[PDB]
Amino acid sequence: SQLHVAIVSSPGMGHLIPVLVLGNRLATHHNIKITILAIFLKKTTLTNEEKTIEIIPVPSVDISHLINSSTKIFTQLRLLVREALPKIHSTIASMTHRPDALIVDIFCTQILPIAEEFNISKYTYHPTTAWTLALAIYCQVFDKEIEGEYVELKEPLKIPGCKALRPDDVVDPLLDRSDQQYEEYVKLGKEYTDFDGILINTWEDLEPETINALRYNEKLRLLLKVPVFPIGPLRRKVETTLNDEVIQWLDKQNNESVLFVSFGSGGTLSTKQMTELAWGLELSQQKFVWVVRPPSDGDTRDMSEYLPEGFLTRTKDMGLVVPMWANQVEILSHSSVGGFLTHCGWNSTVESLTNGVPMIAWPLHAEQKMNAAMLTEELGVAIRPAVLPTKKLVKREEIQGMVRILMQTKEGKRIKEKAKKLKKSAENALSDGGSSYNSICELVKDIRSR
Repeated sequence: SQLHVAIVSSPGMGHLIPVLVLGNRLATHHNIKITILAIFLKKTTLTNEEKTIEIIPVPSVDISHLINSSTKIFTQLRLLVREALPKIHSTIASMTHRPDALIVDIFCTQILPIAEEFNISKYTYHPTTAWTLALAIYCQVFDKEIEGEYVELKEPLKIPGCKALRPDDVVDPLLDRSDQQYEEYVKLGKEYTDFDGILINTWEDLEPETINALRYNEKLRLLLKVPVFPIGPLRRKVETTLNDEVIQWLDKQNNESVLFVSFGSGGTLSTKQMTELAWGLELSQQKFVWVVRPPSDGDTRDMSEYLPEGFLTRTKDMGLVVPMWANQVEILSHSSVGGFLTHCGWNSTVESLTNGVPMIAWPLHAEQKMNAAMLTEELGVAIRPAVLPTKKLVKREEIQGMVRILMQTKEGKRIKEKAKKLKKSAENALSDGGSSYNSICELVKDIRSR
C-alpha cells in the first residue's frame, strides 16, 4: 500500500517551491502520495494532479491587528502559522485519509499539538544548511552561556564539532536579543528536538563535518537525539520557455562569458549602492545580466528612473538589464553563464553549484551572512567584499576588482573549477546509490516503522 505523506508550506515562493521539489523527488522515486497544505515559469502540478501530487489551499488569517512596522519578518512568519492553528487542526480533521507522515516547513514547527493529536509521524524540513541548523539548535545553550548581544562578542561561537561563527556572520535573529524574533529562534531551536526526524537540504560531501557532528557529537546528541536526513541538493528543474529574451541574448554569448546578478525575491538595494553596482558593472568590462528591483532606502518605477543616467545607453552591448524577475534556474544552467553575484540565499546557492557556476557572495538577510562565510572560507567557490555589504557600501573600485577576478583571472578559474567539482559531488549524492538517495530511503524506512 502506497504511503500518504502530507507536507506543510510556510507562505511565499521561497518556501512553497522547495516543498514542491521535495514532494516530486519523493513521489517520483519511491511511490508516495503527496498532499500539500500551503499557507510561464512553474505551473505547479502541470500534470502532477493525478491523485499523485495535490495542493490544498489554507493561507487564511490576518495579523495586521497584532504586528507593527518594526516587527521583524521571522516573528511575523512565526505568527501567521499560529493565529489560527485551528484552521490546520480542522483541515487534518477533514482529511478523508490521514497521512502516515507529515513534513512541516521550518516556520511551521508550531504544529506539534496537531501532529500529536492525530498521532501522525511528524518531521521537520530545514531548507538551508546543516551548520545553520546546528546553530539554531545549540542557541538554546548560548542564550545562557553568553551574556550580552552576540554582535558584541569579541571571540567567535564554537558549536560542538563545527566551525567557529564570527560576530559578523551571525544569523539575523541574533543581531538583536531585545526583539521577539530572538526568542522565537531559541524556541525554534528547542522545537526541532521534538520531531521524529529532521530533513536538511544538503549532502555529505558538502557538510561532512557538520552532519557527523549533529549525528554523533556527544554534546549535540544530549540536545538532539533524533535522526538527520541529508537529502539535498534539492532544486527546481530547468523548465522550457521558447520565448525568453534573456535566453535569446545568452545564445549569442560565449561559454562562461556572462556574470549573472540577482539578489532573490527578498533582496532590495539602497539607491546609492545600486549606483555603485551599476558603475562597477560598467567599469569591469565584463558581460553581464542583471535582475534589478526598485531601490528601497527603507518604489514602482521604470528602469530609467532608478538607474544612473545614460547607463543603459552605454552598456547596451555589454549587459542585459532585467526588471523585477528573471527565470533563475534556466539562466544559471545556460552555457554562457560563468558567474553569479548572489545574496547567498540557499535556494539560489544550490541552483548555482548544481550548474557548476562560481559566485560572488553579497549576503543581505536571513542566514545569508553565515552561508557566505561557508562558501568563501571553507568551500572556496565564492568570493566576497572586504566588508559585508550590509554593514558598509561596496564602492565601484572593489566591485570592479571583484568582477575581473572571478571571470578572467587564473584565481577566478580555480574557483570555477571548484564549483564544477561540487556539481559532480551533487550529481553523485543524488544518483541511484548516492548518500542523499539512500538517506531518503532511510526516511522511507522510518515512516514505515511508524
